[PDB]
Amino acid sequence: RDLLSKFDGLIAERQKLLDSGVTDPFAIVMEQVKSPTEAVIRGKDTILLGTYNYMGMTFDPDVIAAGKEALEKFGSGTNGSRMLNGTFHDHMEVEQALRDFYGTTGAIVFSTGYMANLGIISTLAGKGEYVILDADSHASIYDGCQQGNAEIVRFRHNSVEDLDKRLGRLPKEPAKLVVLEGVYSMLGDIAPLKEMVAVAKKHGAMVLVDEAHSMGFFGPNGRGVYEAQGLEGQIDFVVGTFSKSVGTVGGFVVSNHPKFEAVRLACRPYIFTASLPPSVVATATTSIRKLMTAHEKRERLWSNARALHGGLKAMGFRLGTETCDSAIVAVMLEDQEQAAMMWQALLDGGLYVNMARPPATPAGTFLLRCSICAEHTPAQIQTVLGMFQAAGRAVGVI
Amino acid sequence: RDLLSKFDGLIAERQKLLDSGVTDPFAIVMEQVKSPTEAVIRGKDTILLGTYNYMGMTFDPDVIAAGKEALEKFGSGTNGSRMLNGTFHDHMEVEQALRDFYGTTGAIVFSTGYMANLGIISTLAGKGEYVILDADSHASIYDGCQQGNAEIVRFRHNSVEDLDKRLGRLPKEPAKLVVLEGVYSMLGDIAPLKEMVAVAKKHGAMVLVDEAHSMGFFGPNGRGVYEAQGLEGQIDFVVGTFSKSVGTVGGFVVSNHPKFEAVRLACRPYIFTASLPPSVVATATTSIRKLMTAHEKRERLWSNARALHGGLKAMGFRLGTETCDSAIVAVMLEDQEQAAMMWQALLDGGLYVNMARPPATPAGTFLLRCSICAEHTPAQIQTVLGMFQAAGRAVGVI
Ligand SMILES: Cc1ncc(COP(=O)(O)O)c(CN[C@@H](CO)C(=O)O)c1O
Ligand SMILES: Cc1ncc(COP(=O)(O)O)c(CN[C@@H](CO)C(=O)O)c1O
Repeated sequence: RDLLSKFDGLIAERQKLLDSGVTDPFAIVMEQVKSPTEAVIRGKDTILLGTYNYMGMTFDPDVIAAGKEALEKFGSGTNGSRMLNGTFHDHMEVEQALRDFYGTTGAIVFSTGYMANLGIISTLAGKGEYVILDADSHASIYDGCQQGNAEIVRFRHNSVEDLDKRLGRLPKEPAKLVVLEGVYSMLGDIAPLKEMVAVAKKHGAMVLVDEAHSMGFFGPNGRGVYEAQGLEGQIDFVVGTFSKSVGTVGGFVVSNHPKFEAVRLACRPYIFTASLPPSVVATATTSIRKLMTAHEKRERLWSNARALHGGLKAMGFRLGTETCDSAIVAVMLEDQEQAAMMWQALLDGGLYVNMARPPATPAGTFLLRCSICAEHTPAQIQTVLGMFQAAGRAVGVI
Repeated sequence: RDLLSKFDGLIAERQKLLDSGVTDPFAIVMEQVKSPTEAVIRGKDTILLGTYNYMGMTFDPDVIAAGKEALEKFGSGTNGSRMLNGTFHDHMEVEQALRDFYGTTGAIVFSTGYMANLGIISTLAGKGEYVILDADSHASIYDGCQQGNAEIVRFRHNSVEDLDKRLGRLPKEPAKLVVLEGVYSMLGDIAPLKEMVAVAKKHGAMVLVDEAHSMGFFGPNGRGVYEAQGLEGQIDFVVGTFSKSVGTVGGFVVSNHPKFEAVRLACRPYIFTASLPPSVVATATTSIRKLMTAHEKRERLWSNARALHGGLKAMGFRLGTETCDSAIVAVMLEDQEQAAMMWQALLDGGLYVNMARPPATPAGTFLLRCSICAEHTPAQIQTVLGMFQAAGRAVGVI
């Protein structure tokens, strides 16, 4: 045995999945991507319904032009830390775009969303302090807790009551960070932020909200679930990513706290990595600024989401949410075999959705996840519904 | 007090540095970048000698063309995990380029170099296993140790003897990972890998070598210090980055271990982050493949390094290394004031080098770090030497 012997179980599990005759759902290659909604997968034209490209920004002509210009003018990379040689014109641009987007004085960009959560959580809360998080928080939030030296307190999934009880049992004096998400990505349901934030404040805690799955399409300014629920000016830190609505890679944290900039002085995942390529921060800047006034896209996205959610529910699918509360629609299935057969029938028929990842999914839960795009046409949505009807009936789900 | 009160000391320290009248060395903005060797900083044309762009690939015409084409054909981002919707044509291309570059069957690309170290170390070595690392290892290697649940064993900087003693005191049965770097980035000196690897193997340990600061210009195939020292076929895992010789963002690990691919099934920093934008992996692919035969660049780089190292030593500067052993030249100074005055005089005279970062530098050590580029001309190197002579004499360093 050696260091890789520990993976023998996972290897056997993947082979067991493949023994069923399905395409490996975790090795899909997009050979060509024609648009935000169309790709070629396994030599077949396929509608994309599992890409989390909520506002279709990845093919926006202004976004693409900004990226090409940045490559030409500034080259392919910075090769350095933001603290040394890695801050170019476009890095200053992208941080100001975020300040303008969120109405904050502070904005710190990280090289990935994962690293923003890893770094902000492990840097803000130290030894003798507390991080209080939802039991089903994103992996990056859990990894930030592991990276730090704080006391970690999980509360039962989606319970305002359990947050309140768990917070209330902690000592009063030490500083505390409550970490919440606006939209939770497994089922696409929304957090009761208004109520949870009131509880956090009662107990003197600071609040961090991850708005990765809401940017550009929740709240009057598209700032997130917290804005939609009336919490403008009440959230200490908002963490987000460039890899959803914005359409590239990178992470960020925004805040009005007067000492917020000091995070750059301490945060290891900010300091000890190369800054993003000029093209990446240029595309992000342009996308973020367009997202401030992308009203037609926002309306199309929600229209499409309501149509898909309403249609699948009407057909008899069991969904992760009773009402259409985000741009994620989760279809719940009875076993791994049913999920596999459904996913394959959809793929073979020309539709890509996500199969739940075993590392992300609790045992005994089986689903497919759909993500709506502002650039889906009403026609594509009806085509998708017809494909779900055909596959669902053929597999015996409905 | 709140969660940011812990930064009050760091804030005061930065202000103390600024009280000296220097430009903030940790807030430099590259307003324009004309080439790998020239920028506009504070409205002034400046020679770049602190960018770690060893092979000048960031402005290579093939590299830039590949990036622009990828933006046009595939859009600005993938918006998803490699395990789901994030594997495009160009991700498969970049992993094959690495296999060809290193002569390995295995290659896993991560969204940053930092995340490659974080993930590979925390995933390979589990509870009851050991990670044995040099005391002065890169922050990302230390952070990977923190992220995992292994026993961490540091050995005294640059000691084959201490590695041997520390390893020998551990129980024989548990699996062990020895982590080394080829070139250490603080002083630009080289590790005695041949001897350290023989020690690791005597004790039955697996070896990971970080070749971030050697790719493309050490060894017959440019694979790194390990190749230069005759260790081809003896290193279990090689970790690297795209942010130095390659010229963009991203991380990687390569290996011939038959179970290596299984890392994709387990590694949280691989799974739970968006894959790199098409343009980024296209630029990396093109750069990596060009680096396989970039002999003129490699010769220019080493010629320039020897000229700079030899010239600064000749003038009376105290350097971090007695002989020119890498493309990093560290100039050692007596105190923070001397380092500050030197750095400012160089900047005002039209040269950018790095001031040592306080988070990276041990107390009582003060240096400036120069990084050579294959695209520096002999003329620029002599200009740089003249600037060091003028600044060094004016400040009293020489
Ligand atoms: C030996 C070594 N290994 C790994 C990394 C991380 O690579 P990344 O910067 O591409 O994430 C670095 C980064 N080094 C630079 C950032 O690019 C730094 O300021 O620390 C490194 O020096
Ligand atoms: C709520 C939340 N917060 C943070 C992140 C990390 O952002 P990044 O993917 O841009 O690093 C994700 C990533 N989510 C995707 C990868 O992009 C995943 O497969 O998990 C997220 O869902």
